[PDB]
Amino acid sequence: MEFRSLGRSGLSVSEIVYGNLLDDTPDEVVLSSIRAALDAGVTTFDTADVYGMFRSESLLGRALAGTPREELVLCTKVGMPTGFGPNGRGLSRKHVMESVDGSLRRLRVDHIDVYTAHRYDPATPLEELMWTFSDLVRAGKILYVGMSEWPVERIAEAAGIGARLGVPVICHMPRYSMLWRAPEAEVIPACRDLGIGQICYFTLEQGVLTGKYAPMRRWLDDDKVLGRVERLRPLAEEAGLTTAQLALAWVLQNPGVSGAVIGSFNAEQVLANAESAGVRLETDLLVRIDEVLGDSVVH
Amino acid sequence: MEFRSLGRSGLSVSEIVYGNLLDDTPDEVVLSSIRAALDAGVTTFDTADVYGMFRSESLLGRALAGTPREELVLCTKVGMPTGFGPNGRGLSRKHVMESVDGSLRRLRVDHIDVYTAHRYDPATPLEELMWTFSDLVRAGKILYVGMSEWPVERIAEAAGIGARLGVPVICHMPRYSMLWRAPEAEVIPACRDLGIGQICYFTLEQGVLTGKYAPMRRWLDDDKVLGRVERLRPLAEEAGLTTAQLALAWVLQNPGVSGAVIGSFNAEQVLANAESAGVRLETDLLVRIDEVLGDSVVH
Amino acid sequence: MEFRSLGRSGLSVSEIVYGNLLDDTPDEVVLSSIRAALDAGVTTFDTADVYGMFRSESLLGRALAGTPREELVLCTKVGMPTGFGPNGRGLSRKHVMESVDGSLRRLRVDHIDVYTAHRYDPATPLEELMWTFSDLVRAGKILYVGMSEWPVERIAEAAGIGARLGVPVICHMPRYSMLWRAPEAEVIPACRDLGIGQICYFTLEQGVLTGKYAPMRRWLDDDKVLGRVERLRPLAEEAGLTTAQLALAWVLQNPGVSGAVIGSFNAEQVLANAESAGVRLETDLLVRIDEVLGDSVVH
Amino acid sequence: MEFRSLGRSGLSVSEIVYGNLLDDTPDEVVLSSIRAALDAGVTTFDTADVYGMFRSESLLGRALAGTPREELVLCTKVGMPTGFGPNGRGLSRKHVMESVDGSLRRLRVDHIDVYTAHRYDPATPLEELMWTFSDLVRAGKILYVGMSEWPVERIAEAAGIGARLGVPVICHMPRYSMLWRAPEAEVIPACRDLGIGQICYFTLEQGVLTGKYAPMRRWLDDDKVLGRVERLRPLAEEAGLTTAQLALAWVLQNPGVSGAVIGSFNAEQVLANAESAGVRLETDLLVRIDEVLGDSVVH
Ligand SMILES: NC(=O)c1ccc[n+]([C@@H]2O[C@H](COP(=O)([O-])OP(=O)(O)OC[C@H]3O[C@@H](n4cnc5c(N)ncnc54)[C@H](OP(=O)(O)O)[C@@H]3O)[C@@H](O)[C@H]2O)c1
Ligand SMILES: NC(=O)c1ccc[n+]([C@@H]2O[C@H](COP(=O)([O-])OP(=O)(O)OC[C@H]3O[C@@H](n4cnc5c(N)ncnc54)[C@H](OP(=O)(O)O)[C@@H]3O)[C@@H](O)[C@H]2O)c1
Ligand SMILES: NC(=O)c1ccc[n+]([C@@H]2O[C@H](COP(=O)([O-])OP(=O)(O)OC[C@H]3O[C@@H](n4cnc5c(N)ncnc54)[C@H](OP(=O)(O)O)[C@@H]3O)[C@@H](O)[C@H]2O)c1
Ligand SMILES: NC(=O)c1ccc[n+]([C@@H]2O[C@H](COP(=O)([O-])OP(=O)(O)OC[C@H]3O[C@@H](n4cnc5c(N)ncnc54)[C@H](OP(=O)(O)O)[C@@H]3O)[C@@H](O)[C@H]2O)c1
Repeated sequence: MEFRSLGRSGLSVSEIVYGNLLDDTPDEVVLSSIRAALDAGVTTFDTADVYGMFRSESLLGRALAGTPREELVLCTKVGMPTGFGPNGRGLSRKHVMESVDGSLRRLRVDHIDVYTAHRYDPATPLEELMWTFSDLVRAGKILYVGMSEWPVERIAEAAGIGARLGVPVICHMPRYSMLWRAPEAEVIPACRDLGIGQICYFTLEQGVLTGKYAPMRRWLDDDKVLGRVERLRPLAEEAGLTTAQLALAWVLQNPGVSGAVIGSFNAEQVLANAESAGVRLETDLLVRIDEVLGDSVVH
Repeated sequence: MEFRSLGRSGLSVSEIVYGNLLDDTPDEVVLSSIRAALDAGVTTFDTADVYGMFRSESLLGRALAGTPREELVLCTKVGMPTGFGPNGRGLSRKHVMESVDGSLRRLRVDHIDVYTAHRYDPATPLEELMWTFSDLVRAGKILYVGMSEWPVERIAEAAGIGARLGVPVICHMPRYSMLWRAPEAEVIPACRDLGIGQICYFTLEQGVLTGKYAPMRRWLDDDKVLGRVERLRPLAEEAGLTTAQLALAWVLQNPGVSGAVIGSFNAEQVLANAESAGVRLETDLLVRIDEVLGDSVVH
Repeated sequence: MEFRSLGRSGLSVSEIVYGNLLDDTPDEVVLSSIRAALDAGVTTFDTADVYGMFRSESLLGRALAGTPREELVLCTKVGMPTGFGPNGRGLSRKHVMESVDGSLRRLRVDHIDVYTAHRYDPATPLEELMWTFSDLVRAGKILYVGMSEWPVERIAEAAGIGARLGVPVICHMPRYSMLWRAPEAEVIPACRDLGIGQICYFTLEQGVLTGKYAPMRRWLDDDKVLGRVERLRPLAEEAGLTTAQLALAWVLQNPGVSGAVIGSFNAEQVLANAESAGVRLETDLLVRIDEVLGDSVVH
Repeated sequence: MEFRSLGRSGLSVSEIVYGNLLDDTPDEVVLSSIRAALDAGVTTFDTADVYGMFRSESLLGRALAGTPREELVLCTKVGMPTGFGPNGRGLSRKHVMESVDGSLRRLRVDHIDVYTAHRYDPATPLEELMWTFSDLVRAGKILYVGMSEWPVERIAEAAGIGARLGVPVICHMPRYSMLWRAPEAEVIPACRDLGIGQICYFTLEQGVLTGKYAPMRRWLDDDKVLGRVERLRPLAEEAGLTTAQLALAWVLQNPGVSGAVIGSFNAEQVLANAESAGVRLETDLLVRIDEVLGDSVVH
């Protein structure tokens, strides 16, 4: 496995991150997939309180039990509805304080490495949120703070308050892929200046960028993109890669990216996808990828 | 139930708040009244250490036992005499530190949502008080701070120190009703600028604004006000409301108000009064209320 | 009993403070003397780690066991040698951190009300000391900080750092009596500006100001002072006081004084001396005291 | 034993410090050597998490068990690899937070006196490191911070952040001896201005400065230096010292030095070497040492 700094911090994450979003997958298949990720040298695990409604955190806690704590980077989330009523969601001191001990118990740990504000909450002043994170860092319950689906101006505001209060703000989680490049415009450049690295989701666009679908619904209902993806296969085999490994390597060519999240409940896919870590793609190949995909790419 | 932001904060309170001030009401009637409040969708409960001398907090703790913590906003107080001698009252570091664990034990909770300085204490420097609140917020024993019966200049001073020390100052508890409008002059406008919402008491003026008394002693000894209140009954029925529901809706028309406190040991009154939540009153009706009440209104 | 503010703080102390410095006094006589102080309405108790080498703190803890915590102001000290070697004394983070839990255990309490730096330590930077006090205030182990036998410039420096770090600096303990008035020149005026009240020791000058000695060694070896003290007896009886009660009232006439410490292992003396609390002395009597004592007074 | 201030702090260290770096030395010989150090009046013990991989800390904890805590200054380290993967080393919040409880358990103590950043970590922002130390000082797990093998500009940066955050930065651990004087140029002068004292290692240059080797490999492969060391023997006996005692006294003549570390698993050497504490060397002898050693001295 290869490792990157998560923003300007002493924290190293694996370049491939395992995410266990949940649903009718048996527990036993979730557990053996996490085990496959460990066997592939994945250190860094992404989850959320809301995922399978607490089931995702509980299964990760069980699967990683026994792994020395220093070998794991545990990332989880707060912000999505996990209780009833208007205080059972969002980023208030109340919801965050009433969320963190549940996540620690289910993950079976003393501290969360990265704790991500899951969606910006316009009702919570960022002074309220960041002082709550300060209290949790002082208490040793979280080490580092992240954000997902935040306006760039709010990321900047949070990073500034964090620096003043000694709360490390080091992580942003965008949607990012060969097809979805919205974050290249403003998010990644801003994050890089602020000392924040990306941990990227939908990197395989839910299987569309594995080349598996011949002529999610957004691209599946388009035979043009599916045909253009099939034409990356020669480019991939040229580099001794699967289309999946090429799509994952492509994300990791961005120097603003710390890690690429993979989902999969197939042991063989996890091991194969993990081998994307460390792969340099030639300038020539990156120009030929943009040509093949053309106007199917979202900016 | 309808919900408002408590000042500029991520905290939502129910627009109707249940207060259990105590006395010879049997425990069983207190408990069934709190239960009626829960059944009406009341999330937000007001009490104090001093109320029935600890009995109010103990009965609320018992009645709310089993309710998921995230569904409740628990408000309690410190400042009134609860022990013997000059350190058994007021807002000193000593009295606050020696008060908070008693309130947590009696309420059966890890944290108080809103902890209200009950009456301004001229002997305690506000730097002493606010650093004590900072220590309790750091420790996770209180989330948010409120005040009751404070001069406006002291509210402003506390809000400023709070912002610097990361202590949310979000709540003020005035006397406010169709008849008592003293807080409209300075308190509510100042509080709104400072990001503080009102949780209002004596909203029914101890039953005078239910229309129940035909021709507390302040208005009961005046047949003029009692006659003028009886004349709100047609205005109320016009709107499909009881006089009680009209009085409660009237308070909630103020955008500086987060919640209106109801007291009642009658299940039917609690359920009926709770239905005031969310009711818009027409401009026409608000002009006709001021006409009927005329000079009985205190400004 | 009468009570004063301890400096600019919400803390009230009894005007008469019981000190239990120790030695061959049986435990049973120490315990019954503390009990006599409680019976006289004394709330405020002074001791030190070093006193009878931990025995003073242990006996006070035993005697006050069962008294509601809010009714007591416990004052103890750190700085004098209590262990072997150069880290077994002074005001270093190390010695203070290794001292406080011993004092809490022996006093049988969760927090010390007033914790006094016993003698200024030139080897400890005041930033080191005050940040250690900050950590103990945050932790809820001490409420308020005091000082004894400090240069005035160091009191000022400590008060400034305290205000910045949210550490209340409210108490100074000088030697002060009708005969010893050194603190009137600089200490009391400076302390009053800084919001610090005096808790005064040797107020009876070890029995010299009881009028008991007819014609400590400093004044005992002078028949002039002993004769002048005997001549305060008519002035005292004029005011319906013992010479002891007059000496204690005299200290309490200073508005910079919060409390006067009494030592005594005699129940009758404790009860009699406690009645000094609240006594106003006429301007006429204060001029006649200075005349009788004349040049025996130390300035 | 003689004692010095560790930088500008209230902490006193013994002028001779015992270091137990580990290997096939039986436990019983390590334990009896630490015991010999205690018998010689050594209070101050240096170790590291990494030393004999946790064995050094465990053996020190066992040997010092029963010694009153106030009589000991325990120094340990973090930064060297103690776990697998890139988060099992360095100075990140993660590695420091996951290291400190292990060191406390193995040393059998509530707090480490001096906790030394073992080698500067270019991947960890010093704001991240110093806020982690702040959290540990607030929590009472460490008292004072030190550094080893740091660039002088980073020492200065850390000392500045420490002063702002109330983290005492008082200790630097250089290689320093009669032969190795690199730290005289910049490190010691800078440290003295910043209020940091030296605790020095390789003071006997691994036995080369005992005079024991007649005509480590750096000097052992040079018969010139070994011959020049043998010629310090008359100078040493002139002063009633062994060559070992002269080498240790020489380091302690520097006023920027708080302590000199000795390693030895020989009880007789420990007791003899400890007697170097407090020895003044004449100006004449210090000029004759520089003459004998000449150009073998590294600046
Ligand atoms: N922060 C946020 O807002 C946020 C939101 C959503 C998700 N996330 C995180 O990001 C992750 C995204 O996971 P995702 O699965 O939705 O998106 P994805 O990683 O883009 O899609 C992975 C899917 O593609 C298919 N696939 C992968 N490798 C393959 C191979 N070698 N051969 C054939 N098929 C392959 C698999 O489905 P088949 O069963 O079809 O093979 C697999 O489940 C989540 O686990 C979660 O942790 C974060
Ligand atoms: N912060 C402060 O300084 C402060 C001070 C005081 C109180 N408070 C809080 O505010 C609350 C005020 O309670 P309160 O009862 O004194 O004042 P209130 O709410 O103005 O009066 C309520 C009373 O009016 C009567 N009533 C209500 N609805 C009725 C209906 N539909 N039909 C007939 N009668 C009805 C009931 O008494 P009957 O038995 O006559 O029906 C009831 O007890 C307290 O519980 C406390 O939590 C705060
Ligand atoms: N911060 C500091 O540096 C410091 C230093 C020293 C002490 N202190 C504190 O201050 C206190 C001073 O106590 P102290 O006893 O040394 O000084 P003191 O209070 O000036 O002397 C009291 C003594 O005078 C005698 N006495 C008192 N009332 C009497 C009466 N009505 N009739 C006859 N005799 C009477 C008693 O001794 P007989 O047995 O002769 O009657 C009694 O022990 C200590 O307990 C300690 O807590 C503080
Ligand atoms: N901060 C850092 O980076 C760092 C790095 C390394 C070490 N350190 C610390 O500093 C210490 C250095 O220890 P060290 O032993 O490597 O270096 P040292 O103290 O320069 O060497 C001591 C050695 O010299 C010999 N010796 C000492 N006194 C003697 C005498 N009177 N007669 C004969 N031989 C004598 C002994 O070995 P024989 O068996 O040959 O007699 C002894 O083991 C360590 O224990 C560690 O705690 C710190």
